[PDB]
Amino acid sequence: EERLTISKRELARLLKELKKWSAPATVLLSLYIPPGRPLSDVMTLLRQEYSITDNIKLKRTRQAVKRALSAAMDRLQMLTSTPPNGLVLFCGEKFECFMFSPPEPIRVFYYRTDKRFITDFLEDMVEDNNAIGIIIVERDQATIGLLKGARLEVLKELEGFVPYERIIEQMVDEFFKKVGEEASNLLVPLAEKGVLKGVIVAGPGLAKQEFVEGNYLDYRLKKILAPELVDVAYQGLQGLKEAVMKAEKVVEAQMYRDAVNAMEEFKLHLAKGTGMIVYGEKDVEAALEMGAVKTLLIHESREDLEEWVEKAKSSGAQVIVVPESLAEAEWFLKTFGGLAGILRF
Repeated sequence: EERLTISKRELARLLKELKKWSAPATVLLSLYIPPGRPLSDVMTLLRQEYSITDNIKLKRTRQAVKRALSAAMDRLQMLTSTPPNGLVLFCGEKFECFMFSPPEPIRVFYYRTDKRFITDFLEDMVEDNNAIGIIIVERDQATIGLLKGARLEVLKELEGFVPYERIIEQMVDEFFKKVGEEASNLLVPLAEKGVLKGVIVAGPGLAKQEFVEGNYLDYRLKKILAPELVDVAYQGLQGLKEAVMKAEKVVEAQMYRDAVNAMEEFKLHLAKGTGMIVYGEKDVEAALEMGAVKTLLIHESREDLEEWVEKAKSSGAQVIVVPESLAEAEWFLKTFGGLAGILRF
């Protein structure tokens, strides 16, 4: 029935709580059913899986799976045919059987028992297609990173040995192929899912130009290379940040630059005893009340996060959510309880 369908807005809410689920043994059921797939087929498959469970030497575990399997069968015998976007079920133990139709049509049947729910397919359509890949390249060292909204992370770091120029050239060549392969394995699936919109290549000196001109980078990634190479001095998280801040022509990076610029502006006011900031709940409240706040900075680990968002909607304040991964995030949370405002007066 079409009544089972939920939006991307509800899917994500649910996702935050599905992601919470865990178990010692592989006893949490995940089940995705495409529209093309008759429920009688699924029913036979679950029934087979049910007989197979006797193979589980281990009382509690064996029981656990049977119970979840039965719950899913119960659920399916409530329906006549799969909804138009398919069905997904998660069941297990505190026992529950989540069942719904996703905003997006699923196409690949999937069944699994694990120590957690498999949310894979669902996160991909709850997910803004706004990811940027970043490759920092040096002759003998590299960093591969990923930016989504304000979240920046290191995916992989690599090193090579590189002490006439012939042997050394060949050595650098080998390292660039390793970097190229590593980057491609990490980024190409993202690009294929449509999630990856671009790739920044950065680094000190000439190596990044050499890297880009050669065959190292898969053509799917080459296609969406940001036009301009970015000069950056460092590797690791630090170099990734620098490349993102300096890639001013990439639009998908603005949300991150906004968060960083806001944090720096906030700190500059602090450092210069300017009085152009507010902190402490009572103060932030009163500042908001008279429309005195231009930007509200809120650490994402605050439980009252959304309340301050509402309050900032009206009060006419821009909200910057500070991710836990932001460099100053922990300092911000420790010294200001993860709540502060920059004032317009």
